[PDB]
Amino acid sequence: VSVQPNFQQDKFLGRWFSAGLASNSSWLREKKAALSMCKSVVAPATDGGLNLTSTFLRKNQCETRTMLLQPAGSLGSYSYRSPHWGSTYSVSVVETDYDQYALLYSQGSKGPGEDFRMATLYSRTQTPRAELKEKFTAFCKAQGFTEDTIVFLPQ
Ligand SMILES: CCCCC[C@H](O)/C=C/[C@H]1[C@H]2CO[C@H](C2)[C@@H]1C/C=C/CCCC(=O)O
Ligand SMILES: CCCCC[C@H](O)/C=C/[C@H]1[C@H]2CO[C@H](C2)[C@@H]1C/C=C\CCCC(=O)O
Repeated sequence: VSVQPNFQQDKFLGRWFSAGLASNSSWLREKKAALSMCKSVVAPATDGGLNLTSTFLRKNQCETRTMLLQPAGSLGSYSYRSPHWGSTYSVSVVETDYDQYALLYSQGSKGPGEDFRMATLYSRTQTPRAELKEKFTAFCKAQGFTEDTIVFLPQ
């Protein structure tokens, strides 16, 4: 449940790349071969939290999705409501140096997705260095993910 100490939301803004993940979703343990690195743009929201705008390629086009991360009452901690999945999730920035990487941890808080748990690696570049990949693997292990649940996302 750790949140980056002295979190500076303004320094967390801008362009990130979703470079790895690990989850307890059976769906991932199966459908990981199909997942690709996505760009995610982080900007402040009207409520003092964050809008996360992610893009991915389908056929000839780059689709855009936005997720509102509402502040959850300590800096670096957020909540996300998924109407499609009838669930709310806690999202925490556990660790970040702002300029190279962030380690995020998301967990179900309300609704049928309550059980859900996911670690995410954000990278400022599309090529995370080996030391960062090692950091993420170690982070995921600390969170209870086995090796075959950890996925590094190809560019
Ligand atoms: C960086 C973390 C955010 C990534 C989310 C990303 O924008 C969406 C990825 C989609 C497409 C690529 O793999 C599949 C298709 C994935 C399906 C995700 C659907 C989310 C629906 C629930 C919701 O988020 O409210
Ligand atoms: C067999 C039905 C479950 C589908 C499996 C699916 O890949 C899992 C999706 C998870 C993750 C994405 O949004 C959350 C986290 C979802 C929660 C899991 C099941 C939702 C069940 C919906 C319901 O029962 O009302």
